[PDB]
Amino acid sequence: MLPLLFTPVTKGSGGSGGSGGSGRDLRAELPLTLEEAFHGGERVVEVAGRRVSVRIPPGVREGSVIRVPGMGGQGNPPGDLLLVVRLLPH
Repeated sequence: MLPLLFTPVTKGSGGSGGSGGSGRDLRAELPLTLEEAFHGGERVVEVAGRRVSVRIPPGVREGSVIRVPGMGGQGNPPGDLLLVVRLLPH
């Protein structure tokens, strides 16, 4: 379940007087090599079949989560993005 970038979370926990589900939080584990983490360029990730490039920070490490507000939940309400950098053995 859930590819890279993309993570189909729901939001209906609560109640006021309508749909309380603005902004889907897509948390995907980002497999990132040591050279990739060192240089901090872009990494091409496949979100629901869409080829996009996400910019990774230079000197990023294992367990570092890249929070990008608005780029996550696609569609009508822009949601939060969480890419938890998982360093590949090199």
